[PDB]
Amino acid sequence: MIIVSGQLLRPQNWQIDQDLNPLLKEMIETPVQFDYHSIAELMFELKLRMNIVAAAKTLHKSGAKFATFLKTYGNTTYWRVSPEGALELKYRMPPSKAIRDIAENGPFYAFECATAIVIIYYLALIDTIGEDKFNASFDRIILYDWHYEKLPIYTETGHHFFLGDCLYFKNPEFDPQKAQWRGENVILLGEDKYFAHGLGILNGKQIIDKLNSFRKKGALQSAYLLSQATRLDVPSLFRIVR
Amino acid sequence: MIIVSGQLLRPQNWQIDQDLNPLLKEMIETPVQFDYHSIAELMFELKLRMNIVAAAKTLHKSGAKFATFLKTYGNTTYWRVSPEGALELKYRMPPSKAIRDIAENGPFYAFECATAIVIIYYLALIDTIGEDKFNASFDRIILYDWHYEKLPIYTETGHHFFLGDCLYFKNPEFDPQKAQWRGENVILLGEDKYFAHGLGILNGKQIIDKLNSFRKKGALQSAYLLSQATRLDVPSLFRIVR
Ligand SMILES: [Zn+2]
Repeated sequence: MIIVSGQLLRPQNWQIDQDLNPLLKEMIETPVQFDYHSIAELMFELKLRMNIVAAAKTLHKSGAKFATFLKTYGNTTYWRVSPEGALELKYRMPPSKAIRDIAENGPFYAFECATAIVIIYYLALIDTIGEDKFNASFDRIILYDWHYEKLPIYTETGHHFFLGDCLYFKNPEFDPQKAQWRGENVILLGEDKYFAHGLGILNGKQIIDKLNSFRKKGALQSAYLLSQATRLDVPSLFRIVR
Repeated sequence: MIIVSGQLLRPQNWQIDQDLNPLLKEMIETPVQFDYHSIAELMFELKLRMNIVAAAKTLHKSGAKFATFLKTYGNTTYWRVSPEGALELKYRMPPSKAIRDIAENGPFYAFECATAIVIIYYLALIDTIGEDKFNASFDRIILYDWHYEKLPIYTETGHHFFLGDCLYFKNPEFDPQKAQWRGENVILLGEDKYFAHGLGILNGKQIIDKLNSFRKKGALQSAYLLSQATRLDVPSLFRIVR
């Protein structure tokens, strides 16, 4: 359910990009309320969301590898690794160029799943607003777990998902001796289609089977898709960027 | 105006902390709309907002000082300082205790205004959800500018402000040779009463006059209060407690 200013946007035709139509159909037909001050905001969400999907695929194909925090590394041209495994942007290096380098020189990098989701958000935003505005607004950067610089991010409870969402497969009786499998952060790329850093581009059955192979002795509870989604707040981004 | 699950809340008696009565009345009487899924959720916001105020006051009195990023330092028991000026929680230090140390050992710290706001949000959260939930959720921490570990923070346009809001006095024609005076991030403690890391607890005139003293030659644009507020997203957070 899309609302602009105050008008319910019914199927009212538009000269917009094809790869945006599937998402827009979802957003119009769902009972979920999407409120925007203007059409420009709506279009920003559509492009931003599909750029999240495209960025996930870019990262997937980059050659960037999975590593635990203590085994994290990155291109020293742009990033310093802290003792704890944080990727610190080096003094006065331009954020856009440093973050794009993850996509362009993937083999020089390895990091965790959460850090990968944040990288993806930044790449998508860069694709959406351009290097200059990104660099003006998100001017200091450390990539580490769920750290983000200024991004307005929220998590809501419920069953309705949209392209570009960040979802989570939980593994409740995971093997305590292998905490790396307590669950999996993913980008929703398409229907039953997910990017999961370290696993690849997979469907839900595959992700669930994988987690279930790393449970404790006697575990009966299967891994499952949590009913929640993690999302960028588009109206707030308009304040933060333009 | 407060609405829970679809029902307006007018004066209805309640057995709640007196400290919360003012803010609640203010939130019922305002034309802005606060929506919740439960009474618990509303109570969480009241406590969180009042703990933001208390946390600002605590940082004010702690002895922690203002410093630039390149001059930022912290208690090396818990924090390392990156070359760029990020305070990084050391490997396996308990997050709640390390963050609380900023209040209990203030003279061992100095950091800038955005970092100060984020610290205040963590301190307030610890007081609102408790150490166990905090450490479970916010298990890795780097304090640096507007970096957040998982915090759901948004900025909205408007001119109705409430206790605990984070506001911004902009100095549009700041002296370029004194870039720290581009503006001041503040927490609203009461009517025309603000905490400003580095200035203390000031009224709006005092902040503006101070900013105005650091402008370019002949500037005719006064520093002024922006019509926006930065806020923690309660339903995103409240997920943690229930
Ligand atoms: Zn050390």
